[PDB]
Amino acid sequence: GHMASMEMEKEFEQIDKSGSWAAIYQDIRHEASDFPCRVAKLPKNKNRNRYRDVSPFDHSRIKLHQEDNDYINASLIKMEEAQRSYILTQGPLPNTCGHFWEMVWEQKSRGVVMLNRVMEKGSLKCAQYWPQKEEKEMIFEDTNLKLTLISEDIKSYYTVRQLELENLTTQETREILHFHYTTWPDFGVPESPASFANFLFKVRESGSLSPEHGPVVVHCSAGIGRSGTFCLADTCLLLMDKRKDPSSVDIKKVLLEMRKFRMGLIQTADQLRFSYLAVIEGAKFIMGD
Ligand SMILES: [Cl-]
Ligand SMILES: [Cl-]
Ligand SMILES: [Cl-]
Ligand SMILES: [Cl-]
Ligand SMILES: [Cl-]
Ligand SMILES: [Cl-]
Ligand SMILES: [Cl-]
Repeated sequence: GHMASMEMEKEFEQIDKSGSWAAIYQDIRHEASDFPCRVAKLPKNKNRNRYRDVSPFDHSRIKLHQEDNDYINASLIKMEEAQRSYILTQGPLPNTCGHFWEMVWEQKSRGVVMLNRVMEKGSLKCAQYWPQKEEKEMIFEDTNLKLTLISEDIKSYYTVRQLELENLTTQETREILHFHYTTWPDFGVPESPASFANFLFKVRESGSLSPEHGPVVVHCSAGIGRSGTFCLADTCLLLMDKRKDPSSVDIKKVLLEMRKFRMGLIQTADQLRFSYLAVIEGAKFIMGD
């Protein structure tokens, strides 16, 4: 509400004017939790990790319902006070797309949030894990899942797709919404915080963040930088509406809470700054400003 917005904008101005983003961001890095990632580092899981230096903590990792190997590079971020949960995961690999959709099915997720393009900077950031044409569905034979593109709505800053995910073992089918933010720049942060806040509102409006469903699945390439920005802004905005007096929300403390559940969330000072901007813009929109 009004008081939380005022204090947020105030704290932003003070950091910005004093050139403090890099120092604040270094502090967060220094203070952040360290927990073991023993399962991620097992030799049999080397081909399930996109990056050697980005791993889920054992305590918060998502387990596939698999006797063979339950490992996927994905973490449950559980925000107690805000009453929101998110699964943050790396962009699927060629050999982990079946695992990805198994996780979506097992966790009962309604939405998938993608914040990168399959190719960026001339390199593959993520496998093509969803079908691009209605008439060419995908079958994941290892996990017995079928995935059909039903429709897509292409907007200037993002695309929304309706997907149909079918468990071939049981023939149950589910509608999954794919919220694809397609315009994050190859370097730096988006020029429009408002486009990103608007994107977050479209995800919220679909019910994908709601407790009736399993946690939304959020990914970029490593699942920590852009993905961290998305969930940090969402949680901060919720808290700004939930809290009484003082109504103020401390973004650094919220980010440190989130980093208890996955390492490295928010990978640059510029992403920290962008996070504040998206929250500020989002709150103005909510208040009808
Ligand atoms: Cl092993
Ligand atoms: Cl919280
Ligand atoms: Cl893409
Ligand atoms: Cl950046
Ligand atoms: Cl990325
Ligand atoms: Cl706080
Ligand atoms: Cl870091």
